[PDB]
Amino acid sequence: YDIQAWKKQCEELLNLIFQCEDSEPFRQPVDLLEYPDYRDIIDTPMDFATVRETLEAGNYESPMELCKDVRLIFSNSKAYTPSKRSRIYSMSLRLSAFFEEHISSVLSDYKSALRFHKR
Ligand SMILES: CS(=O)(=O)NCCc1ccc(F)cc1
Repeated sequence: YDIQAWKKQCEELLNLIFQCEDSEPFRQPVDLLEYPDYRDIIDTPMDFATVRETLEAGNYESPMELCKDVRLIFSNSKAYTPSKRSRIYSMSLRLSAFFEEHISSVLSDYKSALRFHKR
């Protein structure tokens, strides 16, 4: 029932994501010099360095907010892809599965801790 435990759990999951080769296209903001269809199709860019810096700045109140930003990395990749078979999009699907598999307990524990706090 530790209401704060999610933050270090998210830091460690981000470390695992950065070690994963599938995170390479998503570690830093998309290069607008390399990708021109970018801001015309993506309204809210997101990447893992931005997520890590928001977390480290104390600018996430809950792991749900972090999850929303990580899910935006994946939905931006899906919206920008010219094909479901593209390399970057295929990497995003595997990385998303890995992320969802690991964030599930973080979210469950935090929501349970908050329910206990408010009992
Ligand atoms: C940091 S980068 O060197 O510009 N690589 C970005 C690859 C990418 C391009 C479009 C997307 F929707 C998602 C990822």
